[PDB]
Amino acid sequence: SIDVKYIGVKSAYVSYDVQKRTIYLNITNTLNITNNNYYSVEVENITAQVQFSKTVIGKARLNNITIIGPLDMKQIDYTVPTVIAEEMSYMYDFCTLISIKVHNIVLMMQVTVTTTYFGHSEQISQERYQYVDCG
Amino acid sequence: SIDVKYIGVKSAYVSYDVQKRTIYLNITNTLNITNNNYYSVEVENITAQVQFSKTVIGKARLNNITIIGPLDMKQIDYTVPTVIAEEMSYMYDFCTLISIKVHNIVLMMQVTVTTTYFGHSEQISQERYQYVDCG
Amino acid sequence: SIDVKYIGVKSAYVSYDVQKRTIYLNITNTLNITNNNYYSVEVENITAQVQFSKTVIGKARLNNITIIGPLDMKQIDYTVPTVIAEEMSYMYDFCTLISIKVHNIVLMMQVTVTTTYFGHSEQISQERYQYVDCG
Ligand SMILES: *[C@@H]1O[C@H](CO)[C@@H](O)[C@H](O)[C@H]1NC(C)=O
Ligand SMILES: *[C@@H]1O[C@H](CO)[C@@H](O)[C@H](O)[C@H]1NC(C)=O
Ligand SMILES: *[C@@H]1O[C@H](CO)[C@@H](O)[C@H](O)[C@H]1NC(C)=O
Ligand SMILES: *[C@@H]1O[C@H](CO)[C@@H](O)[C@H](O)[C@H]1NC(C)=O
Ligand SMILES: *[C@@H]1O[C@H](CO)[C@@H](O)[C@H](O)[C@H]1NC(C)=O
Ligand SMILES: *[C@@H]1O[C@H](CO)[C@@H](O)[C@H](O)[C@H]1NC(C)=O
Ligand SMILES: *[C@@H]1O[C@H](CO)[C@@H](O)[C@H](O)[C@H]1NC(C)=O
Ligand SMILES: *[C@@H]1O[C@H](CO)[C@@H](O)[C@H](O)[C@H]1NC(C)=O
Ligand SMILES: *[C@@H]1O[C@H](CO)[C@@H](O)[C@H](O)[C@H]1NC(C)=O
Ligand SMILES: *[C@@H]1O[C@H](CO)[C@@H](O)[C@H](O)[C@H]1NC(C)=O
Ligand SMILES: *[C@@H]1O[C@H](CO)[C@@H](O)[C@H](O)[C@H]1NC(C)=O
Ligand SMILES: *[C@@H]1O[C@H](CO)[C@@H](O)[C@H](O)[C@H]1NC(C)=O
Repeated sequence: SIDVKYIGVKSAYVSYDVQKRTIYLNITNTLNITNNNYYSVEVENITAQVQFSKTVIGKARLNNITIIGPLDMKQIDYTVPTVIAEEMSYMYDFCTLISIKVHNIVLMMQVTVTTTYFGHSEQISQERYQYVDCG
Repeated sequence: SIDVKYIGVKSAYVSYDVQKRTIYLNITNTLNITNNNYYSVEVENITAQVQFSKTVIGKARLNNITIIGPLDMKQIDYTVPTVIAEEMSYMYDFCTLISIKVHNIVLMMQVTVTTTYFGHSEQISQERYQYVDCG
Repeated sequence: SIDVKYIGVKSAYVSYDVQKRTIYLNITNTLNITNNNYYSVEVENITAQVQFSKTVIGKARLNNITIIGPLDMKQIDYTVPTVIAEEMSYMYDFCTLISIKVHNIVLMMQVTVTTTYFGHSEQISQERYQYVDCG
């Protein structure tokens, strides 16, 4: 990437910005902008690009062959008892959460067993997280 | 990518912005913008691009062959008892959540066993997360 | 991509913006914009692009062959008892949620066993998440 911007409130290339309780009297503004941009990005100049996978087996014996790729999740056990007993009680549960395996952004890319690749790979991830707001 | 922008409220290339309780008297504004843009992106100049998968087997014996790709989830057990007993009680559950395996954004890309690829791969992910807001 | 924008409220290329309780008197505005744009994107200049899958088997014996692609979910067990007993109680459940495996955006792309690919791959994902708002 080239220009990545994080701004919380206001992005302004030109801002004549005035707030309340201002007296804005006798202003003469003269403004000139000359903006010229060159973007020349991701230029590839190749005479030849060659890729292959060659596998050759001859007079061979294969047994007990196991191949397992990434992200192998096995024998997962979640046990979350919640045993709440009461005896003439006043329960006041205002802002309470019970979260198990909560995901916001999951990006899986180029997850294989055998891979051949030429080129550009780019991830851009922007957000404002706010899990709990309780008043 | 080239220009990625995060702004919370306001994006303005030109902003003559005025808030309340302003007296806006005697303003003479003269403004000129000359904006010129070149975008030249993802240019590929290739005389030849070659890709293959060749597999050759000769007079070979194969047995007990197992191939498993990525993302193999096996033997998953979620157990969430919620045993709530009462005895003349006043329960006040205002803003309570029970969330199990909640997903917002999941992007699966190029998830295989054998892959051959030439080119550009780009992910852009923008959001404003806010899980719980309770007053 | 080239220009990706996140703005919470207002995008304005030119904004003469006025809020309440303004007295807007004696304003002379003269404004000129000259905007010129070149977009030249995803240009491919190839004399030859070759792709194949060749598989050759000769006088070979194959047995116990198993191939499993990605995203293999097996033996999944969710058990969520909710046993709520009462004895002369006052239950006040205002804003409560029970969510199991809730998904918002799931994009599956290029998920195979064997793949050959040339080109451009792009994902763009924009949103405003807000799960729970209770007053
Ligand atoms: C604002 O400008 C005008 C013109 O030049 C002038 O007559 C006036 O007196 C100015 N305002 C004040 C408060 O002096
Ligand atoms: C911009 O505008 C002002 C206004 O008078 C002028 O003096 C200046 O020469 C201009 N510049 C260009 C580059 O156009
Ligand atoms: C890309 O490469 C080719 C061959 O090498 C060349 O003729 C061409 O001018 C190049 N392009 C740029 C923008 O440099
Ligand atoms: C490996 O081979 C033996 C016999 O040759 C077999 O009993 C065993 O199950 C094989 N392994 C797996 C993981 O299957
Ligand atoms: C605003 O401008 C006019 C014209 O120049 C001028 O007569 C007037 O007095 C100005 N306003 C004030 C409050 O001076
Ligand atoms: C922009 O406009 C102003 C207004 O008078 C002028 O003076 C200036 O020469 C202009 N510039 C261009 C580049 O057009
Ligand atoms: C792309 O490459 C070809 C051959 O190398 C060349 O003739 C052409 O001018 C190139 N294009 C650019 C924009 O550089
Ligand atoms: C491997 O081979 C043996 C016998 O040769 C068989 O009993 C076993 O089940 C095989 N493995 C699997 C995982 O099936
Ligand atoms: C607004 O402009 C006119 C014309 O120039 C002028 O006569 C008037 O006095 C101005 N307003 C004020 C409040 O001065
Ligand atoms: C824009 O308009 C203003 C208004 O007078 C003028 O002075 C300027 O020369 C113009 N510029 C162009 C590039 O047309
Ligand atoms: C694309 O490539 C061809 C052959 O290399 C060339 O003749 C043509 O001018 C190129 N196009 C651009 C826009 O560069
Ligand atoms: C593998 O082969 C054996 C006998 O050769 C068979 O009993 C077994 O079921 C095979 N494996 C699978 C997974 O079927």
